[PDB]
Amino acid sequence: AVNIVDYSDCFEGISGGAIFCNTKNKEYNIYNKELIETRRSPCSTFKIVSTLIGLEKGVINSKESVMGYDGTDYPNKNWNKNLSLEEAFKESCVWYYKKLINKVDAKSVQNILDDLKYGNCDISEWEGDLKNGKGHLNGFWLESSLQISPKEQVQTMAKIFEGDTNFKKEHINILRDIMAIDVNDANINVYGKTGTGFDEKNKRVDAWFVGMLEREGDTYYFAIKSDDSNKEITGPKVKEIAINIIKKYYS
Repeated sequence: AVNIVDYSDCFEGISGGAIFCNTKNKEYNIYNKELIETRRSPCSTFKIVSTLIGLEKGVINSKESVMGYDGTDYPNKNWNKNLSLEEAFKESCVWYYKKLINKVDAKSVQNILDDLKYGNCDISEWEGDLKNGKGHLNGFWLESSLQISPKEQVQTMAKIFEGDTNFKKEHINILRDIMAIDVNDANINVYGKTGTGFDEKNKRVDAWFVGMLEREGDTYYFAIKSDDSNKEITGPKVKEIAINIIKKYYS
């Protein structure tokens, strides 16, 4: 079932959409249906799935796991260390996740994405958007071949966290741990991942916050997405919007 809602009062004039799905019923609450059905690059929200792939394949094993930092200099101080999975996820550290995924064969990734119904499941540009000049800081999930709609993101999150995929429960629990966020409200549990990209062809941001809300035995899977022309709109900004929606409409 689809219920059209209006969350514009939480978007602060930023263009976008939101979708929330409750496990109990079959209700999707949808703000901006056209946008919620449009596939876009997941950007760093793909780290939700790449973490699970790495765990399943044994590239990493726990929230402490490391990827063998080699000393390469980066502008973000927190990337210049042998950071753990938990830290790499929270920092959105591209080198860690590029190295992780490059230890996994493409057929294994293809089959996992197919089974998750992860959007277009298109990994045909493995090295990513090389025209941007960033070299190895690139991949199929970053403004490249792989695209997924906000609705598909919510459907994928629900399958993962309701225990309906092939991934091990222990691995799902690691993801829950590293996705947990502080929202200054002890009576809900919010989990998610930001994503920040720019679609150069259409001159619009791909700014995401995707995750899950737990409130008194109810669970909602959500995806908030901006497509604003304002290049200053980032994943963290959309996360603020998501929290305002949760506080106003999901309390």
